[PDB]
Amino acid sequence: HMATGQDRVVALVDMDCFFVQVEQRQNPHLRNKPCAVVQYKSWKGGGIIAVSYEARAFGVTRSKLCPDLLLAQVRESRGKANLTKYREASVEVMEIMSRFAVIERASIDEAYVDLTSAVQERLQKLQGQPISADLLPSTYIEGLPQGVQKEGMRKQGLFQWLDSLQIDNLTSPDLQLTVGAVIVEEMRAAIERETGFQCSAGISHNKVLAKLACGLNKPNRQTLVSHGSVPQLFSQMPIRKIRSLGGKLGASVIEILGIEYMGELTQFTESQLQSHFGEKNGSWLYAMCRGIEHDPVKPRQLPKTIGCSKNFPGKTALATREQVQWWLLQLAQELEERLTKDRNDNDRVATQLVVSIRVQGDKRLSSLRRCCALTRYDAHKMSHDAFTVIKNCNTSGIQTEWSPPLTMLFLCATKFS
DNA sequence: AGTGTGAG
DNA sequence: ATCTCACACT
Ligand SMILES: Cc1cn([C@H]2C[C@H](O)[C@@H](COP(=O)(O)NP(=O)(O)OP(=O)(O)O)O2)c(=O)[nH]c1=O
Ligand SMILES: [Cl-]
Ligand SMILES: [Mg+2]
Ligand code: NI
Repeated sequence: HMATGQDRVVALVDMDCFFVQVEQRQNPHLRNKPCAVVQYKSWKGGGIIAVSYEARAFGVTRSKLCPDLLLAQVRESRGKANLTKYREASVEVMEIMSRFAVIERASIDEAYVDLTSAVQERLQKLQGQPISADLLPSTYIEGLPQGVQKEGMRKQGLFQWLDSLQIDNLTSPDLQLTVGAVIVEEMRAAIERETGFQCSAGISHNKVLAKLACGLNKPNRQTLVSHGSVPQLFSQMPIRKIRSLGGKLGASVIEILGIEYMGELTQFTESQLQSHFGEKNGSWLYAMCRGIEHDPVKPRQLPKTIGCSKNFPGKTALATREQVQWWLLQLAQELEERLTKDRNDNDRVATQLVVSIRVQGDKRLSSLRRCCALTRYDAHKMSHDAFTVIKNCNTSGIQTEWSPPLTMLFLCATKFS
Protein backbone atom coordinates (compact mmCIF):
# COMPACT_ATOMS: atom_id res chain seq x y z
CA HIS A 1 0.00 0.00 0.00
CA MET A 2 1.41 3.38 1.10
CA ALA A 3 4.37 2.01 3.10
CA THR A 4 5.92 0.66 -0.13
CA GLY A 5 4.53 3.46 -2.34
CA GLN A 6 2.29 1.12 -4.33
CA ASP A 7 -0.91 2.96 -3.37
CA ARG A 8 -1.65 4.35 -6.84
CA VAL A 9 -1.65 3.48 -10.52
CA VAL A 10 -0.15 6.32 -12.57
CA ALA A 11 0.52 6.52 -16.28
CA LEU A 12 2.38 9.01 -18.52
CA VAL A 13 1.25 9.36 -22.16
CA ASP A 14 3.65 11.17 -24.48
CA MET A 15 3.05 11.65 -28.18
CA ASP A 16 5.79 10.37 -30.45
CA CYS A 17 7.20 13.30 -32.51
CA PHE A 18 3.82 15.04 -32.08
CA PHE A 19 4.45 18.00 -34.41
CA VAL A 20 5.62 15.66 -37.17
CA GLN A 21 2.44 13.60 -36.86
CA VAL A 22 0.25 16.71 -36.92
CA GLU A 23 1.86 17.74 -40.20
CA GLN A 24 1.59 14.21 -41.60
CA ARG A 25 -2.16 14.22 -41.00
CA GLN A 26 -2.55 17.33 -43.19
CA ASN A 27 -0.07 16.33 -45.94
CA PRO A 28 -0.42 12.60 -46.66
CA HIS A 29 2.76 12.26 -48.73
CA LEU A 30 4.66 12.89 -45.43
CA ARG A 31 2.97 10.20 -43.28
CA ASN A 32 5.39 7.25 -43.73
CA LYS A 33 8.55 8.84 -45.13
CA PRO A 34 11.41 10.69 -43.38
CA CYS A 35 10.41 14.29 -42.81
CA ALA A 36 10.81 17.16 -40.38
CA VAL A 37 9.22 20.46 -39.40
CA VAL A 38 11.10 23.75 -39.75
CA GLN A 39 10.48 27.36 -38.77
CA TYR A 40 11.44 29.65 -41.63
CA LYS A 41 14.88 31.00 -40.73
CA SER A 42 17.35 32.29 -43.31
CA TRP A 43 20.17 30.22 -41.73
CA LYS A 44 20.39 26.61 -43.00
CA GLY A 45 16.89 26.46 -44.37
CA GLY A 46 15.49 27.16 -40.89
CA GLY A 47 15.94 25.37 -37.59
CA ILE A 48 14.52 21.90 -37.10
CA ILE A 49 12.29 21.40 -34.06
CA ALA A 50 10.51 18.07 -34.74
CA VAL A 51 12.10 15.13 -36.58
CA SER A 52 10.35 11.94 -37.64
CA TYR A 53 11.71 8.61 -36.43
CA GLU A 54 12.33 7.51 -40.03
CA ALA A 55 14.80 10.39 -40.40
CA ARG A 56 16.47 9.69 -37.04
CA ALA A 57 17.90 6.43 -38.42
CA PHE A 58 20.04 8.49 -40.84
CA GLY A 59 21.39 10.50 -37.90
CA VAL A 60 19.11 13.49 -38.42
CA THR A 61 18.54 15.52 -35.25
CA ARG A 62 16.64 18.63 -34.21
CA SER A 63 18.01 22.18 -33.80
CA LYS A 64 20.93 17.98 -44.66
CA LEU A 65 22.18 14.37 -44.58
CA CYS A 66 18.92 12.66 -45.63
CA PRO A 67 18.39 13.89 -49.21
CA ASP A 68 14.99 12.20 -49.37
CA LEU A 69 13.91 14.30 -46.31
CA LEU A 70 10.70 16.31 -46.88
CA LEU A 71 10.06 19.55 -44.95
CA ALA A 72 6.90 21.12 -43.48
CA GLN A 73 6.93 24.56 -41.89
CA VAL A 74 5.28 26.21 -38.89
CA ARG A 75 3.30 29.36 -39.59
CA GLU A 76 4.95 32.40 -38.00
CA SER A 77 3.22 35.19 -36.09
CA ARG A 78 4.66 38.28 -34.35
CA GLY A 79 8.20 36.93 -34.71
CA LYS A 80 7.59 33.61 -32.95
CA ALA A 81 6.23 30.18 -33.71
CA ASN A 82 2.46 29.72 -34.00
CA LEU A 83 1.35 26.45 -32.40
CA THR A 84 -2.46 26.78 -32.65
CA LYS A 85 -2.70 23.64 -34.82
CA TYR A 86 -0.82 21.61 -32.22
CA ARG A 87 -2.76 23.05 -29.28
CA GLU A 88 -6.01 22.02 -31.00
CA ALA A 89 -4.76 18.50 -31.65
CA SER A 90 -3.55 18.28 -28.06
CA VAL A 91 -7.00 19.28 -26.81
CA GLU A 92 -8.55 16.63 -29.08
CA VAL A 93 -6.43 13.83 -27.64
CA MET A 94 -6.81 15.08 -24.05
CA GLU A 95 -10.60 15.08 -24.36
CA ILE A 96 -10.43 11.52 -25.71
CA MET A 97 -8.15 10.41 -22.84
CA SER A 98 -10.32 12.02 -20.14
CA ARG A 99 -12.98 9.42 -20.98
CA PHE A 100 -10.95 6.48 -19.62
CA ALA A 101 -9.65 8.22 -16.45
CA VAL A 102 -8.90 11.68 -15.12
CA ILE A 103 -5.72 13.29 -16.46
CA GLU A 104 -3.27 16.10 -15.65
CA ARG A 105 -2.14 17.79 -18.87
CA ALA A 106 1.60 18.25 -18.33
CA SER A 107 2.67 19.76 -21.68
CA ILE A 108 1.56 20.30 -25.26
CA ASP A 109 2.12 16.62 -26.07
CA GLU A 110 2.06 14.63 -22.81
CA ALA A 111 -0.20 14.10 -19.81
CA TYR A 112 -0.32 12.07 -16.61
CA VAL A 113 -3.29 9.80 -15.87
CA ASP A 114 -4.48 8.51 -12.50
CA LEU A 115 -5.92 5.07 -13.27
CA THR A 116 -6.25 3.90 -9.64
CA SER A 117 -10.03 4.27 -9.70
CA ALA A 118 -10.36 2.83 -13.20
CA VAL A 119 -8.21 -0.14 -12.19
CA GLN A 120 -10.35 -0.87 -9.14
CA GLU A 121 -13.56 -0.61 -11.16
CA ARG A 122 -12.04 -2.87 -13.85
CA LEU A 123 -11.05 -5.64 -11.43
CA GLN A 124 -14.56 -5.69 -9.99
CA LYS A 125 -16.42 -5.59 -13.31
CA LEU A 126 -14.03 -8.27 -14.58
CA GLN A 127 -15.22 -11.85 -13.98
CA GLY A 128 -12.17 -12.33 -11.71
CA GLN A 129 -10.55 -14.86 -14.02
CA PRO A 130 -7.09 -14.36 -15.68
CA ILE A 131 -5.80 -11.65 -18.04
CA SER A 132 -4.69 -12.90 -21.47
CA ALA A 133 -1.53 -11.58 -23.16
CA ASP A 134 -3.66 -10.54 -26.15
CA LEU A 135 -4.69 -7.40 -24.23
CA LEU A 136 -1.08 -6.13 -24.16
CA PRO A 137 0.08 -6.22 -27.81
CA SER A 138 2.52 -3.33 -27.25
CA THR A 139 3.26 -3.58 -23.53
CA TYR A 140 6.79 -4.21 -22.28
CA ILE A 141 7.35 -5.34 -18.71
CA GLU A 142 10.73 -3.86 -17.71
CA GLY A 143 13.57 -6.04 -16.64
CA LEU A 144 11.90 -9.40 -16.94
CA PRO A 145 13.26 -11.18 -20.01
CA GLN A 146 16.40 -11.98 -18.06
CA GLY A 147 17.44 -15.58 -17.88
CA VAL A 148 14.02 -11.04 -35.10
CA GLN A 149 14.58 -10.43 -31.38
CA LYS A 150 12.98 -7.01 -30.84
CA GLU A 151 9.42 -8.28 -30.93
CA GLY A 152 8.73 -11.69 -29.30
CA MET A 153 11.19 -11.08 -26.46
CA ARG A 154 8.51 -8.74 -25.21
CA LYS A 155 5.94 -11.52 -25.40
CA GLN A 156 8.20 -13.93 -23.49
CA GLY A 157 8.72 -11.36 -20.72
CA LEU A 158 4.98 -10.65 -20.72
CA PHE A 159 4.28 -14.37 -20.39
CA GLN A 160 6.58 -14.65 -17.37
CA TRP A 161 4.96 -11.57 -15.82
CA LEU A 162 1.42 -12.84 -16.31
CA ASP A 163 2.42 -16.33 -15.16
CA SER A 164 3.69 -14.88 -11.88
CA LEU A 165 0.88 -12.38 -11.21
CA GLN A 166 -1.35 -12.75 -8.18
CA ILE A 167 -4.73 -14.23 -9.08
CA ASP A 168 -6.90 -13.92 -5.93
CA ASN A 169 -5.47 -10.85 -4.11
CA LEU A 170 -7.27 -7.96 -5.83
CA THR A 171 -5.12 -5.39 -3.97
CA SER A 172 -1.86 -6.81 -5.37
CA PRO A 173 0.24 -3.87 -6.69
CA ASP A 174 1.50 -5.85 -9.69
CA LEU A 175 -2.07 -6.81 -10.63
CA GLN A 176 -3.21 -3.20 -10.39
CA LEU A 177 -0.36 -2.17 -12.70
CA THR A 178 -1.20 -4.94 -15.17
CA VAL A 179 -4.82 -3.80 -15.37
CA GLY A 180 -3.62 -0.22 -15.72
CA ALA A 181 -1.55 -1.27 -18.71
CA VAL A 182 -4.62 -2.94 -20.20
CA ILE A 183 -6.63 0.27 -19.80
CA VAL A 184 -3.76 2.24 -21.34
CA GLU A 185 -3.69 -0.18 -24.28
CA GLU A 186 -7.37 0.54 -24.84
CA MET A 187 -6.88 4.30 -24.43
CA ARG A 188 -4.11 4.36 -27.04
CA ALA A 189 -6.15 2.19 -29.40
CA ALA A 190 -9.06 4.62 -29.15
CA ILE A 191 -6.75 7.61 -29.67
CA GLU A 192 -5.36 6.06 -32.86
CA ARG A 193 -8.78 4.97 -34.17
CA GLU A 194 -10.29 8.44 -33.66
CA THR A 195 -7.29 10.62 -34.61
CA GLY A 196 -4.72 8.42 -36.37
CA PHE A 197 -2.02 9.55 -33.93
CA GLN A 198 0.36 7.14 -32.22
CA CYS A 199 2.02 7.62 -28.84
CA SER A 200 3.89 5.90 -26.02
CA ALA A 201 3.12 5.43 -22.35
CA GLY A 202 4.64 4.47 -19.04
CA ILE A 203 2.75 2.71 -16.27
CA SER A 204 3.91 2.60 -12.65
CA HIS A 205 2.96 3.71 -9.13
CA ASN A 206 3.93 7.40 -9.36
CA LYS A 207 4.51 10.26 -11.80
CA VAL A 208 8.32 10.00 -11.66
CA LEU A 209 8.36 6.31 -12.52
CA ALA A 210 5.60 6.69 -15.12
CA LYS A 211 7.57 9.47 -16.86
CA LEU A 212 10.78 7.46 -16.80
CA ALA A 213 9.00 4.29 -17.98
CA CYS A 214 7.36 6.07 -20.93
CA GLY A 215 10.75 6.69 -22.55
CA LEU A 216 12.01 3.13 -22.09
CA ASN A 217 10.29 1.78 -25.26
CA LYS A 218 9.45 4.43 -27.86
CA PRO A 219 7.64 4.73 -30.27
CA ASN A 220 4.08 3.30 -30.33
CA ARG A 221 4.90 1.03 -27.38
CA GLN A 222 4.18 1.12 -23.64
CA THR A 223 6.30 0.07 -20.65
CA LEU A 224 5.18 -1.19 -17.22
CA VAL A 225 7.58 -0.50 -14.33
CA SER A 226 6.83 -2.50 -11.17
CA HIS A 227 8.13 -1.75 -7.69
CA GLY A 228 10.33 -4.84 -7.90
CA SER A 229 11.93 -3.55 -11.10
CA VAL A 230 12.87 -0.17 -9.58
CA PRO A 231 16.23 -1.32 -8.08
CA GLN A 232 17.51 -2.75 -11.37
CA LEU A 233 16.21 0.20 -13.39
CA PHE A 234 17.90 2.64 -10.98
CA SER A 235 21.16 0.64 -10.87
CA GLN A 236 22.32 2.54 -13.98
CA MET A 237 19.77 5.36 -14.13
CA PRO A 238 21.48 8.78 -14.30
CA ILE A 239 20.48 10.88 -11.29
CA ARG A 240 19.81 13.86 -13.59
CA LYS A 241 17.24 11.83 -15.57
CA ILE A 242 14.71 11.84 -12.74
CA ARG A 243 11.86 14.35 -12.83
CA SER A 244 12.77 17.40 -10.65
CA LEU A 245 16.45 16.27 -10.40
CA GLY A 246 17.52 17.69 -13.78
CA GLY A 247 18.93 20.93 -12.41
CA LYS A 248 21.05 22.27 -9.58
CA LEU A 249 19.70 19.83 -6.98
CA GLY A 250 20.66 16.81 -9.11
CA ALA A 251 24.11 18.20 -9.88
CA SER A 252 24.56 18.93 -6.18
CA VAL A 253 23.66 15.34 -5.30
CA ILE A 254 26.19 14.02 -7.81
CA GLU A 255 28.97 16.35 -6.62
CA ILE A 256 28.44 16.05 -2.85
CA LEU A 257 27.92 12.30 -2.71
CA GLY A 258 30.17 11.39 -5.63
CA ILE A 259 27.61 9.18 -7.38
CA GLU A 260 26.01 9.00 -10.81
CA TYR A 261 23.11 6.52 -10.60
CA MET A 262 19.85 6.72 -8.67
CA GLY A 263 20.35 3.28 -7.11
CA GLU A 264 23.47 4.44 -5.30
CA LEU A 265 21.37 6.76 -3.17
CA THR A 266 20.03 3.59 -1.54
CA GLN A 267 23.23 3.28 0.48
CA PHE A 268 22.71 6.53 2.41
CA THR A 269 20.52 6.82 5.50
CA GLU A 270 17.58 9.22 5.71
CA SER A 271 19.44 11.24 8.36
CA GLN A 272 22.47 11.49 6.03
CA LEU A 273 20.30 12.80 3.19
CA GLN A 274 18.66 15.33 5.49
CA SER A 275 22.02 16.47 6.87
CA HIS A 276 23.24 17.13 3.33
CA PHE A 277 20.17 18.33 1.40
CA GLY A 278 17.69 19.42 4.08
CA GLU A 279 14.72 17.78 5.77
CA LYS A 280 12.35 17.98 2.79
CA ASN A 281 14.84 17.16 0.03
CA GLY A 282 16.52 14.51 2.17
CA SER A 283 13.28 12.63 2.75
CA TRP A 284 12.18 13.08 -0.87
CA LEU A 285 15.46 11.61 -2.15
CA TYR A 286 15.33 8.79 0.41
CA ALA A 287 11.93 7.64 -0.81
CA MET A 288 12.47 8.37 -4.53
CA CYS A 289 15.59 6.23 -4.83
CA ARG A 290 13.33 3.41 -3.57
CA GLY A 291 10.59 4.04 -6.14
CA ILE A 292 8.33 6.03 -3.78
CA GLU A 293 6.78 9.37 -4.81
CA HIS A 294 3.41 10.90 -3.87
CA ASP A 295 2.74 13.91 -6.17
CA PRO A 296 -0.98 13.54 -6.99
CA VAL A 297 -2.38 13.87 -10.50
CA LYS A 298 -4.40 17.05 -10.42
CA PRO A 299 -7.38 17.55 -12.83
CA ARG A 300 -7.42 21.27 -11.86
CA GLN A 301 -7.27 22.93 -15.23
CA LEU A 302 -7.62 26.65 -15.54
CA PRO A 303 -4.19 28.31 -15.68
CA LYS A 304 -2.94 30.60 -12.99
CA THR A 305 -1.18 32.92 -15.49
CA ILE A 306 -1.36 33.66 -19.22
CA GLY A 307 1.57 35.27 -20.91
CA CYS A 308 3.96 35.62 -23.76
CA SER A 309 7.46 36.82 -24.40
CA LYS A 310 10.16 37.08 -27.01
CA ASN A 311 13.95 36.90 -26.89
CA PHE A 312 16.40 39.09 -28.80
CA PRO A 313 19.88 37.57 -28.46
CA GLY A 314 23.09 39.35 -29.42
CA LYS A 315 22.75 41.64 -32.44
CA THR A 316 18.93 41.51 -32.34
CA ALA A 317 19.00 43.07 -28.82
CA LEU A 318 16.48 45.93 -28.54
CA ALA A 319 18.42 49.23 -28.58
CA THR A 320 16.03 52.11 -29.43
CA ARG A 321 12.92 53.34 -27.61
CA GLU A 322 10.89 52.70 -30.77
CA GLN A 323 11.92 49.02 -30.81
CA VAL A 324 10.94 48.38 -27.18
CA GLN A 325 7.60 50.14 -27.68
CA TRP A 326 6.78 48.17 -30.85
CA TRP A 327 7.69 44.79 -29.39
CA LEU A 328 5.70 45.57 -26.24
CA LEU A 329 2.72 46.35 -28.48
CA GLN A 330 3.19 43.09 -30.44
CA LEU A 331 3.35 41.14 -27.19
CA ALA A 332 0.28 42.91 -25.81
CA GLN A 333 -1.64 42.11 -29.00
CA GLU A 334 -0.86 38.41 -28.70
CA LEU A 335 -1.73 38.68 -25.01
CA GLU A 336 -5.08 40.31 -25.81
CA GLU A 337 -5.93 37.54 -28.27
CA ARG A 338 -5.23 34.85 -25.68
CA LEU A 339 -6.82 36.70 -22.73
CA THR A 340 -9.92 37.22 -24.87
CA LYS A 341 -10.20 33.51 -25.56
CA ASP A 342 -9.55 32.85 -21.85
CA ARG A 343 -12.45 35.11 -20.82
CA ASN A 344 -14.71 33.59 -23.46
CA ASP A 345 -13.94 30.00 -22.38
CA ASN A 346 -13.69 30.39 -18.58
CA ASP A 347 -15.75 33.51 -17.64
CA ARG A 348 -12.85 34.99 -15.64
CA VAL A 349 -10.84 38.20 -16.00
CA ALA A 350 -7.19 38.95 -15.26
CA THR A 351 -6.58 41.72 -12.73
CA GLN A 352 -2.76 42.03 -12.84
CA LEU A 353 -0.18 42.62 -15.58
CA VAL A 354 3.40 41.51 -14.95
CA VAL A 355 6.20 43.00 -17.04
CA SER A 356 9.62 41.39 -17.03
CA ILE A 357 12.80 42.18 -18.93
CA ARG A 358 16.42 41.06 -19.29
CA VAL A 359 19.35 43.35 -19.99
CA GLN A 360 22.26 42.21 -22.17
CA GLY A 361 25.06 40.92 -19.97
CA ASP A 362 22.88 39.67 -17.10
CA LYS A 363 23.25 35.99 -16.27
CA ARG A 364 19.83 35.82 -14.59
CA LEU A 365 16.83 34.68 -16.64
CA SER A 366 15.18 38.07 -16.14
CA SER A 367 16.85 41.32 -15.14
CA LEU A 368 13.81 42.76 -13.41
CA ARG A 369 10.06 42.59 -13.09
CA ARG A 370 7.36 45.09 -12.17
CA CYS A 371 3.58 44.92 -12.25
CA CYS A 372 0.48 47.06 -12.63
CA ALA A 373 -3.30 46.78 -12.82
CA LEU A 374 -4.80 45.22 -15.97
CA THR A 375 -8.21 46.91 -16.17
CA ARG A 376 -9.04 46.65 -19.89
CA TYR A 377 -8.30 43.92 -22.44
CA ASP A 378 -6.82 46.51 -24.82
CA ALA A 379 -3.43 45.69 -26.35
CA HIS A 380 -2.72 49.40 -26.82
CA LYS A 381 -3.49 50.29 -23.20
CA MET A 382 -1.54 47.32 -21.84
CA SER A 383 1.43 48.21 -24.05
CA HIS A 384 1.48 51.73 -22.65
CA ASP A 385 1.05 50.58 -19.04
CA ALA A 386 3.92 48.09 -19.25
CA PHE A 387 6.05 50.63 -21.05
CA THR A 388 5.29 53.24 -18.39
CA VAL A 389 6.38 51.12 -15.44
CA ILE A 390 9.60 49.91 -17.19
CA LYS A 391 10.45 53.19 -19.01
CA ASN A 392 12.33 54.94 -16.26
CA CYS A 393 14.63 51.85 -15.95
CA ASN A 394 17.19 53.06 -18.49
CA THR A 395 20.69 54.46 -18.04
CA SER A 396 21.14 56.48 -21.24
CA GLY A 397 19.52 59.88 -21.02
CA ILE A 398 20.56 60.29 -24.67
CA GLN A 399 17.48 60.59 -26.86
CA THR A 400 16.58 57.88 -29.38
CA GLU A 401 18.73 55.39 -27.45
CA TRP A 402 17.92 52.61 -24.88
CA SER A 403 20.79 51.72 -22.40
CA PRO A 404 21.42 49.10 -21.40
CA PRO A 405 19.78 47.20 -24.30
CA LEU A 406 17.13 44.54 -23.85
CA THR A 407 17.61 40.90 -24.82
CA MET A 408 14.14 39.76 -23.67
CA LEU A 409 10.62 41.14 -23.25
CA PHE A 410 7.95 39.31 -21.26
CA LEU A 411 4.32 40.18 -20.50
CA CYS A 412 2.05 38.17 -18.21
CA ALA A 413 -1.55 38.41 -16.96
CA THR A 414 -2.39 36.86 -13.58
CA LYS A 415 -4.59 37.16 -10.47
CA PHE A 416 -7.67 35.79 -12.22
CA SER A 417 -11.09 36.26 -10.63
C1' DA B 1 6.07 38.59 -2.81
C1' DG B 2 9.48 38.61 -5.79
C1' DT B 3 13.06 35.55 -7.02
C1' DG B 4 14.82 31.16 -8.35
C1' DT B 5 14.28 26.56 -10.04
C1' DG B 6 12.50 22.86 -13.00
C1' DA B 7 9.47 20.39 -16.85
C1' DG B 8 8.59 19.94 -21.23
C1' DA C 1 12.82 24.45 -25.42
C1' DT C 2 18.50 27.73 -29.91
C1' DC C 3 9.32 29.55 -25.34
C1' DT C 4 4.81 28.74 -21.66
C1' DC C 5 3.76 27.61 -17.09
C1' DA C 6 4.07 26.05 -12.11
C1' DC C 7 5.58 26.71 -7.62
C1' DA C 8 8.99 26.71 -3.20
C1' DC C 9 10.93 29.90 -0.56
C1' DT C 10 10.76 33.35 5.88
C1 LIG D 1 12.25 18.83 -26.11
C2 LIG D 1 11.82 19.78 -27.24
C3 LIG D 1 10.54 19.75 -27.77
N1 LIG D 1 10.15 20.64 -28.81
C4 LIG D 1 8.91 20.63 -29.34
C5 LIG D 1 8.86 19.80 -30.67
C6 LIG D 1 8.23 18.50 -30.24
O1 LIG D 1 7.42 17.96 -31.29
C7 LIG D 1 7.36 18.90 -29.05
C8 LIG D 1 7.22 17.74 -28.10
O2 LIG D 1 8.26 17.73 -27.12
P1 LIG D 1 8.90 16.38 -26.65
O3 LIG D 1 7.80 15.48 -26.00
O4 LIG D 1 9.90 16.68 -25.62
N2 LIG D 1 9.61 15.59 -27.90
P2 LIG D 1 8.80 14.83 -29.10
O5 LIG D 1 7.43 14.53 -28.70
O6 LIG D 1 8.78 15.71 -30.33
O7 LIG D 1 9.57 13.50 -29.49
P3 LIG D 1 9.72 12.07 -28.78
O8 LIG D 1 8.68 11.93 -27.69
O9 LIG D 1 11.11 11.96 -28.18
O10 LIG D 1 9.53 10.98 -29.82
O11 LIG D 1 8.04 20.01 -28.39
C9 LIG D 1 11.18 21.58 -29.30
O12 LIG D 1 10.90 22.34 -30.18
N3 LIG D 1 12.49 21.66 -28.78
C10 LIG D 1 12.79 20.79 -27.81
O13 LIG D 1 13.89 20.79 -27.34
CL1 LIG E 1 5.79 36.29 -12.80
MG1 LIG F 1 6.88 13.29 -27.06
NI1 NI G 1 -0.14 54.63 -27.99
